[PDB]
Amino acid sequence: MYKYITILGAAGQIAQKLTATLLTYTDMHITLYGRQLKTRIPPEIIDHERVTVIEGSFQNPGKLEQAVTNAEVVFVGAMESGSDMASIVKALSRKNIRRVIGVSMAGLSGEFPVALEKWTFDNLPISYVQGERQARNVLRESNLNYTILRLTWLYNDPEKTDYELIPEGAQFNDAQVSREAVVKAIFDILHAADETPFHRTSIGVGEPGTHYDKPSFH
Ligand SMILES: [Cl-]
Ligand SMILES: [Cl-]
Repeated sequence: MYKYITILGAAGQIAQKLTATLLTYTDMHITLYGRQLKTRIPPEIIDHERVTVIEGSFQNPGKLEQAVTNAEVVFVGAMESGSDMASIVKALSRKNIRRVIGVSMAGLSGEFPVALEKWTFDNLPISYVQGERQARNVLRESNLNYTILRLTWLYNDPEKTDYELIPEGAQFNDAQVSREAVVKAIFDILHAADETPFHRTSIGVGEPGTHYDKPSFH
């Protein structure tokens, strides 16, 4: 259980859905961090009592440190850059913050079966994959109590909330997962009384029964 969460990369879709779910179903105090949030995030997610908004980029150490000051857990919505990741890890270090949950992409460790892997890496810019790899590596090299969530291909559907967790090293066969399902997974991890399964682990999140060669048109 946590009370104070800081969400980095707060304008991202999963980050916004997470914020809404935390406001509706918990008593958590939420600090949102990012560039021009008051204009990129809707009024129904921002004007609320338990939301504190701090504007800034990952290259503003002062603003970033303010945002994570007294956080009990930090959610990193986008792990796209080694540089951004190092800045985050440093800020957490300086403020004695230990617990972090971050979102990465499935596939980096060659865990997708052949066809899904080839389709995936032909439908992503190389620079994007490279940056995700570097961010992942920086976080793994830290001493943080991290949980990396390796997400397969995302889509939106409020009626799809089912997910399964795929341990590191296991073949990851699910070609898709809804953002709503990922948010449920994050919610459930935030409510885990025993954190051991999530302690410095990298866990795949997928929609059960989507063993396809590519994500569906859904
Ligand atoms: Cl953002
Ligand atoms: Cl997203």
